[PDB]
Amino acid sequence: ATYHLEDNWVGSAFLSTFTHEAIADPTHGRVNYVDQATALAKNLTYASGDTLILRADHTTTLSPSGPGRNSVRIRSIKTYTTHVAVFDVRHMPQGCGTWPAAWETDEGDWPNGGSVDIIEGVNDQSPNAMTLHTGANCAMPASRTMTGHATNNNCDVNTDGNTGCGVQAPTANSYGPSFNANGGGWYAMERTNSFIKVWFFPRNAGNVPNDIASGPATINTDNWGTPTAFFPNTNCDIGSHFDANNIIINLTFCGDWAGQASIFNGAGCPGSCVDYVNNNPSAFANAYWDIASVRVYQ
Ligand SMILES: *[C@@H]1O[C@H](CO)[C@@H](O[C@@H]2O[C@H](CO)[C@@H](O[C@@H]3O[C@H](CO[C@H]4O[C@H](CO[C@H]5O[C@H](CO)[C@@H](O)[C@H](O)[C@@H]5O[C@H]5O[C@H](CO)[C@@H](O)[C@H](O)[C@@H]5O)[C@@H](O)[C@H](O[C@H]5O[C@H](CO)[C@@H](O)[C@H](O)[C@@H]5O)[C@@H]4O)[C@@H](O)[C@H](O)[C@@H]3O)[C@H](O)[C@H]2NC(C)=O)[C@H](O)[C@H]1NC(C)=O
Ligand SMILES: OC[C@H]1O[C@@H](O[C@@H]2[C@@H](O)[C@H](O[C@@H]3[C@@H](O)[C@H](O[C@@H]4[C@@H](O)[C@H](O[C@@H]5[C@@H](O)[C@H](O[C@@H]6[C@@H](O)[C@H](O[C@@H]7[C@@H](O)[C@@H](O)O[C@H](CO)[C@H]7O)O[C@H](CO)[C@H]6O)O[C@H](CO)[C@H]5O)O[C@H](CO)[C@H]4O)O[C@H](CO)[C@H]3O)O[C@H](CO)[C@H]2O)[C@H](O)[C@@H](O)[C@@H]1O
Repeated sequence: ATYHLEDNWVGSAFLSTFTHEAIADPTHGRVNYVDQATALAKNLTYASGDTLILRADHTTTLSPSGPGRNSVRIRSIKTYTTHVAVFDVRHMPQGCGTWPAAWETDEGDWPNGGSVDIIEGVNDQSPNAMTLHTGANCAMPASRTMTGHATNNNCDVNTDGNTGCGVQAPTANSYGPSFNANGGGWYAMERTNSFIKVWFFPRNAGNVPNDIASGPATINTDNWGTPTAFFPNTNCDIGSHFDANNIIINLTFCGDWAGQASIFNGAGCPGSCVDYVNNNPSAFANAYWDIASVRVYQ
C-alpha cells in the first residue's frame, strides 16, 4: 500500500497536462462544453498560482433554441491503472440543476474500460456518491468494510438501469452547499487489481492523514483508516473490468440524471431543469470547482 509521486498538478500545470473536451454532453445535459481557448478567454477556466477554477457561465440568459449553459470538462492527458489519486478541493459546483463530477474512465470503450466516480451528485443533494459502472459480471457484496452506505450493488450498466454500484458518504459535508460551507476537504481514491477504495476527509478533520493533507512524495494507504467507499473483488474481477483511465473533472446541468423531474423537483428545485438553467444565470455564481491540487501516485 506504499506509493510514490507520479504527477503533481497545481494551478497553471493543468493547462498543459489536461485538455478541455468540447464535446456533445454524453449525458445529454443543458450544457455547452467549450474548448480550452474559449474557456480561458471567457474565464470559465482560471489556472494560476495555487488555484484551478472550473466554472459555468453565470451571466448569460440562454436562448431556449440555442446551446446549453457554457461549462467545462477537463481530461488528463495521461491514463492510470494501479494508482492513488488525491484531490484537494476547496469548493465544488452548487446550484439547482448542477451535476458536477471528479471521476476516472476510458471514454473510448465505455463501459468496458470501467468508470469510477469519486465526487458526484445532482441538484445540491448531499451526501456524495462514489460509484462504479462496468460491463457484465461485476457486483458488490451486501456488506463490506467502509464508513459509507451502499445503495445499488450491481455495477453492470446493462442490468442496473445505469445506476452503477454506488456508496453514499456518511456526512453531509462530503457534498454540495455543506461541503462548500466547510471549505471542502480531500478525496483520495486507491485503485488496484483487487479493489477500489475512496476516502473523504473534511477540511476541518482532526484525523486527516498527513499523506493526504501535505502531499509528500511517498504515501502509505495502510495508515489511512477505513475507506468511505469499498469496492472489493468478492463478486467482481476489478482489474478485468477497468483498463487504463484518464481523470476527468466536469460540470454539466440537467440531462439524464439531474434533469429528471422527480429528481430535480424531489431536491426542492422549482419548475423544469432546462427552464431553470436557461433563465437563472446568477443562481450559478457558485457553480465552480476551486481545486488546490490533484496528485497521482504509482
Ligand atoms: C477570472 O476568475 C478568477 C477566479 O475567480 C478571478 O480571480 C479573482 O479576482 C478577484 C478580484 O480581482 C479576487 O478577489 C480579491 O481577493 C483579494 C484576496 O486575494 C487573496 O486571498 C484569497 C483568499 O486567500 C485565502 O484563502 C485561500 C483558500 O481559499 C487560501 O489558499 C489562502 O492561503 C488564504 O487563506 C487565508 O485566509 C484564510 C481565511 O479566509 C485562513 O484560514 C488562512 O490561514 C489564510 O490566512 C485568494 O483566493 C487569492 O489567491 C489568488 O491569488 C494568488 C496570488 O496573489 C494565487 O497564488 C492564487 O492561486 C489565487 O489566484 C489571494 O491570495 C481581496 O483582497 C480582494 O478584496 C478581492 O476579494 C480573487 O482573489 C481572485 N480569485 C482567485 C485568483 O482565485 C478573476 O478576477 C477573473 N477575471 C476577470 C473577471 O477578468
Ligand atoms: O446512480 C448514480 C449514477 O447515475 C446515473 O444516472 C442514471 C441515469 O442514466 C438513468 O436515466 C436513464 C437514461 O440514462 C436513459 O437514457 C438513455 C441514455 O443514457 C443513453 O445514452 C448512453 C450514454 O449516456 C452513454 O454515455 C456514457 C455516459 O453515460 C457516461 O456518463 C458518466 C457516468 O458513467 C458517470 O459515472 O460519471 C460521469 C460524470 O457524472 C458521467 O458523465 O460517460 C461515458 C464516457 O464519456 C459515456 O460513454 O453511452 C451509452 C452507449 O455506450 C448510451 O447508451 O441513450 C439511450 C438512447 O439509446 C437512452 O435510453 O433513459 C432512461 C429512461 O428515460 C433513464 O431512466 O436513471 C438513473 C436514475 O434511476 C440514474 O442513476 C449517472 O449517469 C451516473 O453518472 C451516476 O454515477
